[PDB]
Amino acid sequence: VLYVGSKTKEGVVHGVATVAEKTKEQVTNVGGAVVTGVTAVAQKTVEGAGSIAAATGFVKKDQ
Amino acid sequence: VLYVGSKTKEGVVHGVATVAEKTKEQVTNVGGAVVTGVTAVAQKTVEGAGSIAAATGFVKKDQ
Amino acid sequence: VLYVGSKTKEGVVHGVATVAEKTKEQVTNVGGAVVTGVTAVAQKTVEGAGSIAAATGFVKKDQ
Amino acid sequence: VLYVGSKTKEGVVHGVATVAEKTKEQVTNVGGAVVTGVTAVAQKTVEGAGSIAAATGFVKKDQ
Amino acid sequence: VLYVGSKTKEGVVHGVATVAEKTKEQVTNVGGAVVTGVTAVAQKTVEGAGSIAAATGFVKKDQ
Amino acid sequence: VLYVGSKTKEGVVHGVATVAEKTKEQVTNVGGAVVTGVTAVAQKTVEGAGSIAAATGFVKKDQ
Repeated sequence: VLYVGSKTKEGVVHGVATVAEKTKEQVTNVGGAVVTGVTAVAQKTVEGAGSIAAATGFVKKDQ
Repeated sequence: VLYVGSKTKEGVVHGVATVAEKTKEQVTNVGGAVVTGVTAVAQKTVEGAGSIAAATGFVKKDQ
Repeated sequence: VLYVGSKTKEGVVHGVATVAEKTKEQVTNVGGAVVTGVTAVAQKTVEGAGSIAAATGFVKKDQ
Repeated sequence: VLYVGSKTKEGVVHGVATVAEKTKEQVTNVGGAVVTGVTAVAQKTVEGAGSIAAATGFVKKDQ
Repeated sequence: VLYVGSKTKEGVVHGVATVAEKTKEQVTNVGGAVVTGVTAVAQKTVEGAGSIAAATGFVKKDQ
Repeated sequence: VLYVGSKTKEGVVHGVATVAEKTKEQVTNVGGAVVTGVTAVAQKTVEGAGSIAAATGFVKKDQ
């Protein structure tokens, strides 16, 4: 039994329980961004930019 | 039993339980972006940009 | 039983329980960004910028 | 809209979510009783004895 | 809108979320009773004895 | 809008979240009773004896 580098975990989610009782729920958007209700999300990025719940109003790049 | 680098987990989700009782639910959008209700999502990117729940109003790139 | 560098955990979430009873819930957005309700999120980035719940009104880059 | 006695609920179960990851599971019985794993069970009894998960080793009634 | 006695709830379960990760699980019984793992159970009894998870070694009634 | 006696709740359970990570779990019984792991249980009894998780070694009634 030797185990060279192993049994690793990167960007891992487990054993999650969730209840969400909500009577009324409204989202009103006029331009821009809305992100609501992200749960149990796992991600691994290599040589790149990672974003899970990112909201931006607007990205202007003129010249 | 030797186990060179193995038994790895990257971007993994397991064992998730979820209840969502909601009476009324509205989403109103006039331009822009809305992202609601992302659950149990796993992703692995190599040499690229990762995004799970990303919202942007608008991307303008003039010249 | 030797265990060279192993049994590691990076960006890991487990054993989470959550209840959210909410009668009324409103989100009103006029430009900009709103991020509400991120739970049980794990991420690992290599050679890149990480962001979990990032909100920006607007990104202007002129020239 | 009058609603004489109505909209009642008696012995009711709803909105249940469950995960059960189990590698090995053994049950060994030599006489007696074993009850394992009762979930999401509803019952209504009138003029009688109710029992959901009842175990008895043995019922002797001599004379 | 009058609502004589109504909208009642008796013996009710709702909005339940549950995770159970278990590697090994053994139950050994030699006479008697074992009850393991009762979840989300609702019952209503009228004019009778109610029991949800009842275990008895043995019931002897001589004469 | 009058609401004679209504909107009642008797023996009610809701909005429950639960995680149970357990590696090894043993139960050994030699006569008697064992009750393990009762969760989210609701009951209403009328004109009778109520018991949720009751364990008795043995009930002898001689004469």
